[PDB]
Parts: sequence; structure tokens; C-alpha cells
Amino acid sequence: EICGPGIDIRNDYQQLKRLENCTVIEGYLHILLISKAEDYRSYRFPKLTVITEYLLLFRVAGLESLGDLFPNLTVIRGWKLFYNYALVIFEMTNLKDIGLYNLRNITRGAIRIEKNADLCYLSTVDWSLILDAVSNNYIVGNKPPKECGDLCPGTMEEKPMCEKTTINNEYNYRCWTTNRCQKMCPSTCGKRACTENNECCHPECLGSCSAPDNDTACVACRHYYYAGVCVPACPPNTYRFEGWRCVDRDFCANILSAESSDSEGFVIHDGECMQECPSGFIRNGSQSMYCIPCEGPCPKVCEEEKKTKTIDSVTSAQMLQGCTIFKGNLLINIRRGNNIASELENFMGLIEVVTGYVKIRHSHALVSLSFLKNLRLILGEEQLEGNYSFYVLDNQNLQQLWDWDHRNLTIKAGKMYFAFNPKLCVSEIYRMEEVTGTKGRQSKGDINTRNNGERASCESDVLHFTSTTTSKNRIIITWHRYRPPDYRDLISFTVYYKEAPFKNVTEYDGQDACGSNSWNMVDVDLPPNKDVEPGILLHGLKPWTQYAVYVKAVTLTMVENDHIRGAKSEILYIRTNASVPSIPLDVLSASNSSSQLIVKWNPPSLPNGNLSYYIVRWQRQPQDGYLYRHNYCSKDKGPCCACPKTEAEKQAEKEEAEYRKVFENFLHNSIFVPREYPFFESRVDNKERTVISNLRPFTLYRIDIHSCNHEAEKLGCSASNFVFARTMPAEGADDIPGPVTWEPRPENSIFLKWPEPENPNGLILMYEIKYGSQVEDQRECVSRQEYRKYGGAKLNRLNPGNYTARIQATSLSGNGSWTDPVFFYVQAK
Amino acid sequence: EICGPGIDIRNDYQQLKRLENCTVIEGYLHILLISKAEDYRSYRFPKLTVITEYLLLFRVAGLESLGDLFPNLTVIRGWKLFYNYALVIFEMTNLKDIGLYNLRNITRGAIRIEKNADLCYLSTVDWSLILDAVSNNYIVGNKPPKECGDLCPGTMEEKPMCEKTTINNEYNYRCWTTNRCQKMCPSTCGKRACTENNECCHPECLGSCSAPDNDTACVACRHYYYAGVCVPACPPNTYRFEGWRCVDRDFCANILSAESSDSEGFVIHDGECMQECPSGFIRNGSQSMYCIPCEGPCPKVCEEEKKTKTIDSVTSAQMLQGCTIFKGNLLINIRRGNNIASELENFMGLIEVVTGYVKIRHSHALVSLSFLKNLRLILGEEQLEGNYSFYVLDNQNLQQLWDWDHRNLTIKAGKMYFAFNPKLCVSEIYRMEEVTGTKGRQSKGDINTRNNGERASCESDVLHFTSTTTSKNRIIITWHRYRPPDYRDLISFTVYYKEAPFKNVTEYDGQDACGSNSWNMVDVDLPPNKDVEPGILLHGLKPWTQYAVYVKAVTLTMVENDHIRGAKSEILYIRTNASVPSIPLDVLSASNSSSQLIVKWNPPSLPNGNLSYYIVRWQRQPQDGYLYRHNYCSKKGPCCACPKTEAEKQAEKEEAEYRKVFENFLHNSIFVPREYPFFESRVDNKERTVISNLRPFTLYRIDIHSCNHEAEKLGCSASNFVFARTMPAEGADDIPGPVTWEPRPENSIFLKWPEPENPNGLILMYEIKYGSQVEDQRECVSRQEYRKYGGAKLNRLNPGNYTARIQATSLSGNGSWTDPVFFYVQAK
Repeated sequence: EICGPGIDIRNDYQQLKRLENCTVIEGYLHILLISKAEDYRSYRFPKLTVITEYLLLFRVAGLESLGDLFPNLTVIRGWKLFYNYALVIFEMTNLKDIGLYNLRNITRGAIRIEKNADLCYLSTVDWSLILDAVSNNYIVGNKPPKECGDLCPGTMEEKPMCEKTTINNEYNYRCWTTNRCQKMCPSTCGKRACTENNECCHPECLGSCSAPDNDTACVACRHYYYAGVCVPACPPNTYRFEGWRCVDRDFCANILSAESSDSEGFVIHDGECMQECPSGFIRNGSQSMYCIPCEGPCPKVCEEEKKTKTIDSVTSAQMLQGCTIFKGNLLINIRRGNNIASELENFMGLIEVVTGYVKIRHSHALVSLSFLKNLRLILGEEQLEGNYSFYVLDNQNLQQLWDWDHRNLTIKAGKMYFAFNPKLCVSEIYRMEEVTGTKGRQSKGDINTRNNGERASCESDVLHFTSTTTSKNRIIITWHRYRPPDYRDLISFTVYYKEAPFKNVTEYDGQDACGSNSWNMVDVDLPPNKDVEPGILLHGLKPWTQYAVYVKAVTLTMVENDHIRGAKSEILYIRTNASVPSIPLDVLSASNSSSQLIVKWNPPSLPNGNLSYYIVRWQRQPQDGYLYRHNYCSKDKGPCCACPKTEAEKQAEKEEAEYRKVFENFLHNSIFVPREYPFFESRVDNKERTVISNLRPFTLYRIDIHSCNHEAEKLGCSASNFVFARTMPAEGADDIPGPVTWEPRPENSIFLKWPEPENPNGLILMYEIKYGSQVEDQRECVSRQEYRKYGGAKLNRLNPGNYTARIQATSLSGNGSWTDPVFFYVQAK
Repeated sequence: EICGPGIDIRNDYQQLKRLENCTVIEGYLHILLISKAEDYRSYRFPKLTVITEYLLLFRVAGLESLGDLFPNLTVIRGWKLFYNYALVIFEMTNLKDIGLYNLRNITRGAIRIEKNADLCYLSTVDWSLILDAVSNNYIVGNKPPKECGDLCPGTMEEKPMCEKTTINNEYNYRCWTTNRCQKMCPSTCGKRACTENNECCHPECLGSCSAPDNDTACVACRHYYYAGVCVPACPPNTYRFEGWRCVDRDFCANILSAESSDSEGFVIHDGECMQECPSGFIRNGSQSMYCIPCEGPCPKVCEEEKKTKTIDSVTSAQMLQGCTIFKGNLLINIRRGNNIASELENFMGLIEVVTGYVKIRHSHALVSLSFLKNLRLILGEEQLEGNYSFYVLDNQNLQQLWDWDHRNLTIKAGKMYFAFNPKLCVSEIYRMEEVTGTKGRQSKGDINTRNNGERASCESDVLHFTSTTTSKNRIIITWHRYRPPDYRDLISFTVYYKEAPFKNVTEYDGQDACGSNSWNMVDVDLPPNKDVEPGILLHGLKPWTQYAVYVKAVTLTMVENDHIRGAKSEILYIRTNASVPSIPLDVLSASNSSSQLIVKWNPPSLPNGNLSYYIVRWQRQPQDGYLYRHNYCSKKGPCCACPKTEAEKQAEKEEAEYRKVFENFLHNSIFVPREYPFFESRVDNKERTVISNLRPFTLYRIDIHSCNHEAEKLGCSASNFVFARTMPAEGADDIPGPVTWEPRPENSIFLKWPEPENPNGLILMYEIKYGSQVEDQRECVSRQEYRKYGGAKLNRLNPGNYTARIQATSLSGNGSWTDPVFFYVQAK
């Protein structure tokens, strides 16, 4: 009586005649597009009790109340959701009552009940009792609440019979239709269910039951239904099916297929009989009782219902995402594209093996198939005419296949036929022959010395570098004077340069719209003097790298054609000290401890270089006499919520700013007629960090960070980029080192004298004398100069009596320690 | 004492020595970047009275009062503005009071006094009396208001001396500095001026004068100053110089230059001595007394300070926008660009002549130089080495220069050289020799059959179209079965197709990233059977365009290469009825008058056709009996609160596609294997027509077709349909005859009347209005009720006389009320 898989019904009522025996539809259910409205309440299915997956009702004409059609539908499990909902009521023509009065809970998903024509009573449904995470319930599009006439038994006239429940301060009746209420199981059950007239159900139960505390009496189980009993976990030797039941291996090979089905046969793993084994695991043959781990990324079969999965764009490769092996092939006909590779390395860069051919056709912007990294082997079962199991035709600007210095590839059951790729030189393919076990499998015309790399150029020689001068933003190099078979042939020398620090960059990574655009060319002609060799002076080269160099010539091929030799030199990697270095960046340092200072910086951005060694010059800086000569005792998707506009006139602003700047330039042109401490050095070795110690506790230090690199010797050092930092004051050095002395003076005056700190931190700015008779309220200031002149200070016109005093020093770092109590007295006479 | 042009000073006080004799600085003034702050109020310039243009002060250290430096500055004309503004005080280091106490008016532009550390006394400067359009002023960023200490004589302690003026409900004192107030001419003086002690000046005056109503006493008058006298208009034989004065033609020609100067010599136009004559007019030689109209676009010289304006991007084409003749030479080196042409037709499509070379170096994406349209002639004075005054090297994807069918191009003083165009067919250049008269000016190697079009390739033959089958949204075609010197050569036959109705299209408009990307290639090869000639069946055609197709031969070049012939067939234009037709769009109509109805529609987007003539079938429609059998008597946008822009739109796309495929498989497996005639009036060429001789108020059906050029052979297209109602017959709804009344028992009255002869649409009901004194009672009679009885009955009426009226309810609207019906009912 377990109907499955999910049932579909549309365009007629008679299709409901397939629901007499359905109690738990093991799947989803669709009752949709019933536009006839021919029949009425003659189809009744009390047997239906649960839908494992979501339910979809749509355009069901002639239907007024679902509860009549599908009663006893105790619970919807909703293991699979439509979008995220376990029930769909879309554009319901004439439903008045939601019904489902026996429906009690929804395990997974929300509901969409919108834009119906005559539905209400949704307000009377307290989904909180039925549904968890109800905030996703989407019922906005229905009738305004005013008109539908929310009433039902109890809340109309007759004695109330619906229970009273509260949501968000709404303690009122809950119900489903005009004929019945919405009861909920008492808190006496807690999470447990119950039956009519408040008889509470078994713990392992849900929806409803027939007898109190009986496993076999439950209408719907809570988690898993087996052997006519609801159980909390899957009994041993039995293995969970999808959703709501346990079951033993035998069928799990036997559930072969029925219309919509895959296996044939379901495998058991992790204690459950799933459709296919999870990731990182492999089904060993037709076994279904367990599943063994594979090892690597094997568990992904990329198969598609088609045979030749043809690709023509990035959007064409989305389906193949994160997949390794296909029972098929490739076919590209891209006729335009920018940054396409960076996408295809991601979508299908994981493809690893193919059972057939790999075909490339009429692709312009394809430059070098290095953008498909993981292909290792090709079987060739799915072959072309003539058993060509690896094809590339009319690939205009193709440059070269996957890197072949370290990577390997194999073709098992076929050959390859490259044609009409004038930029696919024969050197890249003469290596393919020896590697994929196909050297003699085919003839040479299949690897024709024609169109293959045709404009990939006769047979190029090498231009010999005569010398390599260099500079600090300006490479140089010179090379052999080119002498063709006929001197009139050659016309110039296109001189390449890009920044390839890492030797893994070949002459064909980025050339010009053929190989992409990375090697930013520039050219210069041979001098008219045949006695002066072709030598050039690049410039404008950003710092940091082997802005490499190599020489080809833009030459003339005709009449003799193949006899026209052309030339291409080797890929030299002139370096820095060719682009000789420069100055620092990002200078910083701090004082963690006294007589210590951590200095750190970063690899500077324009040192025209690569790391050799770093130097910082730190010099003690003066404590300015300006501070000494001052008496401080008396001295005293963003904001566009209110975006005004998006100025496409930024270009007009550009021109206006250019006009202003040029006006200021000519303005400048014509306004004026023709017009104590040593340096300490500690080179770092290779890092931009170092530490400085043996420093006075509270001295201000200047920190000259340099790019004194490998060529600091020849070309002198770089500039000295600088920063200054202070040290951490010596704790306890600010306290007064000696006792205070007091002497009497006339006019009831007292003179106070004391010593000065031996090692003040920075400088002593002032002294704060605190004194008084009973409480030291009086506070007066003494400057360092005032202290020097008198060795202290004077207090005049003090009242008779005894006194206690204290003194504090104000260091440049902060306040000092208070002096010990000073006891003195003044007599009236 | 008329210093000019504009004066500028910086970086030192000693440059202020250049203002002792300057009374009216005939230009702008810069006193900026004085960071020294060396001196103080020792430089005094009472003479300075007016600045013709804006005044800029910036970074003038050590200055606390501008009024001391530049007193008597009565008015600033501000003819030329800084940005839109006649005064800019930017980051004034220490200025305290603006001074300018003698300044009275600003003619053009506004002021910019912002972010000054120590500036004050702007709140008391009521710019309205000085300035027009005070709204744009911006003084938020300066010294904020709270401590500004805006006080001045009178408003502090002592007896008030500043006058009271009101702006936006603030009638209080105005002033300049702590020592002086803000005085202005009274309402007695009006727009017109005055001096101290309120002695009102002359009419043609401004700022200030010396004596009341005297031409020669004005300190700085209103509009124009000449011969020591102000005048309202520039006197005859004298010509207005820029801004504030007139000058005889002799001076207008004598002003050669002084450092910053253009003419050398100024020309006279419209009564004013201008730097250059305005647009559309030309200075005949060196004449300055007058300027004569030229004719066309001559008056715009494109000359640049540089000699070889090198072109490297669209941003490199802006400066020469809207320019016709360059006296130099131009170099394209764009290494990448999309839609660049469309831009350079506007930026540089107007250049016509050049006195020098045109050179193209290292341009990958340049495809056909047709986009530089206006270039007609090249003089060539500015030449390269070897007299190459028209040069092209390393244009990778060049296809074709300016269309040489109707376009002429000329070079006067040099030859031309083109190399490293692998895609420049020699047929594009062989005609150049005969157009610019340069056939012999250069050797054959100069326009060599070498590099020029090297992959413009060998030489193309032409195929024969054996037959041309065609279809209705889809093509077919065949051509001759070519036999090369060696059969193994050919590997496929290229099959282009685009939509080129206007026969002005060559194969090289947009081919593929070489010529741009327009001819959307797709290819099919020869069939295995040599007895079956190459045939093909394309698809994907958009309707209504005199379509385009052609073929070439894609060949293999080696061993002999040049002998590998290839081929190119003619650019055929398979057409409509080859792209056989389709069905209509955009049908509408309305009723302007009875028995008339205007019908209009649109030439469909899918006619697949040539306009030949349109057909409309209109049919009278029945009036539904449903209505008859019913008794009606009783019946920068939303982003002010923008939530987000879903970059997850791709994920939404996948979810939607998943749902659609789900529904597709769901559809697959749900079900196991399962009163009037037509009238026609063909339009001729337009999509409009009229239909007449129609019943006044009958609803019509309007079938509009694409029954077009070849509706003959393949029958008509679909018949796209709409309805439309006519205007009701005015006056046909009125009752045609009188009403009759009869007595009935129970004080009842029976009313009978005739029916409209030609009701408009249908008579739904009758509204009888009756009463004794006032016809208050209103009752309804249905059409069926009237038919059964010929009227209606009224029962239980009170005794007395009565008057009644009746109205009919037509489908178009209410009818006309009946004439008064007089009747009476007796109690017994």
C-alpha cells in the first residue's frame, strides 16, 4: 500500500483513479493543471495519510475543499522540497477550505499559498503547532483578510469547540474549515502525539494513533517505520531507506528501476540504502550491502545523456562543473571571448579521462589549451570517422597544448588530426607523437607540415645577443646583425619583453590576441649604417623582474616562402641589476622595551630589484633646546539609498582637470623669468625586519631604512627612506634619587632643596611641590631652570604651625614619583 | 595705466612691484603661492580699480587683510571665469578680513571662498548688492561661524554707522572690516551709481565716480569705456575690444603679441575686435577691418602644437574632435579596441585634408580604414623619409581602406607604402594608383605584390551557383563543384551569412575579429559522393531584409602555395520568397464616424518579405443572443531604497532551468501515449486603410494578414485578427412614433408605443418616468416585456391627472425621452 515514486496528475480528474491504494506516497505528489472541473466529490482517498516529499496543487479547477479529497493526511515529511517548501498552493481557482483537517505536522520546508481566487481559513491555521520555522511561510498574495469571512464551529453562534491558543498576543480559536476545528495535543504529551478525546500516543509516534502507548496503533511514525512498528533507530541487519523506513539488503539490489529510477542497484553505506554511495567512496561492482572508500577524486562520473557534449562558451561548460571523467568528448566553436580560459580552468579543469575524442573547431579566441589542466588519458571508444579520437580543426589562434615539460597525456584507441591552425607550430605536435603512444598509428598528412602552424613560420633560427648592457629603469641588449639569403627581405626586429621571473613562461603564453595579450611588444629598426649592429634601448619598464627579452623579426614570406628563414632567438631572462635597483617603502618600528627597538618594513615597490640585503641607519636624535628654554610651569550597494547621481561626465571632469593642469603648467613656466650623534648600521640579511638595542631608555631615534642591495656596492646604495621612533622609558629612573632638605627663611618663609634625577628620561620639565599644614592642599610648580638657579624653590608667607610636603617630577615620558614626606614648621615669630 | 593681459604673481612679494601703474588689469589676476610671508603692508596699489576677469588668491602666507593690498578695486568684471567663478580664495593661510571695501559689484560669475583657516567678515558681505545669483556661493568650508567675531564700526559699542539691509528676514548691519562698513547706492539711485556723501552719479556709470552725473568722473563705469568717457554703445568707426573698451581698427591690427598672444592680428566682426572671426566666417588674408563669410566648413583648423599627432586610442582622438584640416600627420597605434571605429567617425571622421603623412603602426584590431570618412586630400608637406606621405605598417587585421566606389582620396606631395597587412587584398590598393594620380610616383615594390595582403592570398577564382533552393525561415544553396589542380587540396567550402540588404556591403565589413565580427560563419563540407555537388541547408534567418549569402574556398598552401588558387564567389543576396514569408504584427483600428472605420497596422517584424500589398478581411459579427435572453431591468531610481542587485542571477537561472526541465519530464511521463460574409480591401503598400458602408453600431472583426508578395504561390500568411466597434448613429436611438395610453381597472393605466426602426446594437430596456405633479416614479420595461404587450402596465395609481415620459437604453447609450404623455385616472 506504499505508493511510489512521486505521483503526477493533470488535465483530468480520472487520473485520480490511481490513488485508491496509496497510504504513504513514497515521493512527492502533484495534483495540478486540472482545468476541466468536470467532476466533484466522488474521488475519496481516506487511505492517503502521509506524503514523504512536498505536494503541489495548481490550476485545479472545480475544487472547493482539499480536506474532502485528501483526508487523514496526518503528516507531510517533505524530505524533498519544491524550492524550499513542502506544499504548494499556486493560483487556486475555487478552493474555499484548506481542509487537511487531519494533517498535524510538517517536518521539512515551508508552504506557499498565494494569489488564489477564493481561498481563506489560512488565518485559523496555527502553523506553529504544525510547522517549525514558520517565518518562511509565504501567504501574502491571497485575499484581504476583511472579506473572506473567517468563521468556523464554536467561534460562530454555537457553543465554542475549537481550542484557544496564543500567537503574538492572539489568544483565540484555531480551526481549518466551517465544519471543524484545529485541536492540538496537550502539553501532557509534550513532544509526544495524541488521539481524539485526549488519549496521548506512544513516544516513538507522530501525527496520530489509535490506542494510547502502542507501537502498532500509530497512524504515522515519528522517524522510521518498519515491520509494522515505529522505531527510534534502524534495527540491526536492516538498513534505512530514503526518508521513513528501514529495509534489508535484498531488495536494495532488487529495486532495479521503474520509469523514474536510477539503480539498479541501490547501495548500502553508513547503515542506509541510498541511491548512490556518497563522495569519497566507491561501490565495488554490483555490491549493495556496503561501500568501500576509493582513495582520491574518483567518485564523480560526468556522464550526460548526450554522447558529444558540445561546448561553445563559458555558459556551455557549467553543467560539467567539478567533474573528472566523461563518456564523451569536446567540441568548441567559440567565435569570441575574453577571459574565457580563467573560467574553463574552473568549470572543466578537473576533467581527467574521456572515452572517445576531444574536438576543437572554428575557435578564434582559443590560444593555448593549457586552460584544461587535469586531462590525463583518452580511451577512444567514442571515436570519429577514421578513428580520430583527438581532433582540433580551424582553431585560428591556438598556440600550444597543455604544458609538456612535466605533464603527461595518453590516447588509447585513436589518433589525432590537426588542420587549419596556422599558429600551431609543428614543434608542439612532434612531441605529442612520442608521448601518447601514437607515433606510427597515423600518417604524416594527418600531422601535415602545411596548415599546422603554417604561419607558425617556416623554420626559425636564432639571433645572437652581442652584449647586454643594463640600467635601473631601462634594459639594453644588442644582437647579431641579421643577414638573410636576400638582404631586401628583412624589414625590422620586433623585440619582446614581459615580466617572467619564474622560468615557467614560454614564448607563447600571451602574445597578441593569438596567444592572449601579455608580452607587451615594442619595435625599432636597424640603423642605416650597416657597420653599426642592431642594438636597442628599451625603457619605461616597471621595476622587479627579469623583464625578459628575446628577438624575432617581422619578415617577408613569398616567391620563395619556405626559403625565407625568419628568426627567433632564445628566451633570455635579463634581470634586476639589469633593471638595477632603487629606494624603500613601508618603514615602521616600535619600542617594546628600554634600550630595545624592533624595526620592520616591507619589500619596497620600486627598488628595481629582487631581494639581496637590507640596511637601516639609526642615529640618536637631539632633544631640542626649544623645549629646554621654555618654562612649562606657566605655559598653557552603498550610499545610493540617497545617491545624487552617477557622473558619467567623469570624462568631462577629466578634460576640465587636464585644462586646469595645463593652464597651471604654462602659468608656472612664464611667471618667473629664467631663474650630533653617530650613524649605527645593522644590515638585515634577507628579511625586512631587525631589532636595535643598546639604546638610551627614552631617546628619540631616527630610522633610515635603505635598499642597500646586491648592487649597493657598484652603483652605491639606494636612497635612505627614513622614520623616527622613541624608546620605552626606563621604569624607576624618574624617581627622586636623594632626600629633600628644608631651611627657615624670614617672613614665615621656607626654602626647600633637593637633588636632581641622575638619568632623567628625556628631560625634567618641572617639579610639583605638594604641601600643607593638615592636608597638603597647596600645590606649586618649579621649573628646571628655577631648580638649577636655586637648587629648589621658596615658599613665602606661611601661617604658623607644622607642615608636611611632597615633590613630584614631570619627565618627558610622564609624571615622576612623589618624594618622601618632608617635615618642617614655621613659627609666628 | 591699463595693464594687460592678466597678471600673475607667486613665491615672493617682490613680484608685487608689477602693479604700481596697473589701474585696470585687462585680464585675470593671480596672487598665489606666497609662502614666504617675508613682508607686510609696504606694497600698496590704490590704482588697481577693476579686474576684467576672475581673481585667484591661494597660499598667500602672512596676509591678514586684502583691502590694504588692493584698495579702490571698485568692480570686478569677471568676463573670463576660473571654473564658473570670478573670485577664488582657496586655503587662505591667515587672511582675517576680506577687505575689498571699495569693491561694489561683480558682473560675471560667483565667488569661491572656502576652507580658509582664519578668514572672517563674509557674513557681513551681502553679495546680492555686489553679485547676481548669490545662490551658488559656497562658504560652508571656511572658518565656521561660531567664533568668527564678525564685528565692525557701529554694531560694536560705538554709535552705529553701517546701514541696515535685509536678506531672508535678517535686517541688520553689513560691513567689510572692523574699521569700516558696507555702503551702497540708495533706491533714489536705482540700478545706477553714486559716491560718498550720497551724491548720485551718472546713468552710464557703475562702482563709483567723483562727481554726480558726470561722464568723465566715473571710477569704473557700467558697460564700455572709451576716450576717457563711458558710452552705452561702441561709437562709429570704433570697435569693441574684449570686455570693457573699444579701439580703432588701427589698434585692432597693431596688437601683434606680447608673450601670451594669438593674433597677430585681431579681426573685426559684428562691430567688435575679436581674436579670431566666429564660426562660418573667414579672415580674407591679413585684413582686420572686416571678416567675410566663407561658405562651408572651412573655418576650423585642426593644427596641433606637435607636428606628428600620434594616435594610440579613442582617448587620443578627443583633442581633434570636430576638426577638418590638420597641418601635420597622424599615427594609429591602437593595440586593442572594441567599438573604436564608431567613436572615431565622430572624433576624426570630419578630418578632410592633411599636410603630411598618415601612418598605422602595430594595430591588431584595426580592420578597415573606412571609418575615417571625411579625409579627401593629402598635401604631404610634412613627409617621411623617402617622400612617404601616406604609410601603413603592421596593421594585423586591416581589410580595406575607405570605400573606393563613390569616395575619392588624393595625395599632393608624396607616395605611399603599405606593409605587414596579412589581410590587405591587393584589389584595395590597385585602384588607389588611379585615384590619387600616383601610378608612377612610386616603384612597384612600394605598392608591392609582396607583403601587401600576403594572406590576402594567391588569387581567387569564382564559383557558379548551379541552383538556389530557398525556404520560408531557412535557406538552401549550392554552387559549382570546383576541381583544383590537385583534388586533395580542398578541405571545406566556407559558407558565410549575414543580413546585408543595402547592396553597399562587401565581404569585409565585420568578418571575424580581423574585419570585426558580423558575418556569422558556419560551415559544411562536400558530400562523399563526387556525383553530388556541394549542397547545404542553413537555418536561423530573421525576416524582412534583402538577405545576403556567399561562398569562398578554404584551401591548403604549401609546396606551391601561390599556385593554390582558392576562390571567391559573388556576394549573392538570396531574398524574400527565398527567405519565404511569415506572419503579421501590430494591428489596430478605431471608429471615427458611423459606417466608417480607420484600420492601421505595422509592417511586421516577421514578413520575411518585400512590401507588395496588404489584405484585411473584415466581417460583421453577430450580436450574441446571450444578451437578448437576459432581463436587464432587474439584473538614479529605486536604489534610494535598493535592496540589492542579485549577482546570484546565474543561480536563479539554474534553479529556473531545473524547474523547467522538471516540468518537461513531468509532461513527458504524466500521460501515457495520448453569421456574416468576409469582405476584403487589399491595401497597396501602406499598413493603413479605411472601411466604410458599415451598419452604424455593429461590432466588426478585423483580420489583418501578411498576404504579401508571395501570398500567391504559398497561400497567404497567418490572418492576425482584432475587433472594432463603429460610432453609433446619432439620432437613430430616438423613439420614432407617439405613445398611446389606455385606462385599466384598479386605477391602472396601459401604455403602448412603437419600437425604434434601426436600434443601435440593441434595445435593452425602456425607462418610463411618470407622476402627478412631478414625474418622480420611474419603472423599467424589458425588450421582451415590450414585445409581449407592446408596452407596459401601471397598477394602483392615485386619482388625478398624470404626465409621463419614456426613454430607451441602447447598447451605445441612453435614448431620447418621449414627448409628454397626458393621461388621468379617476377614483371610480
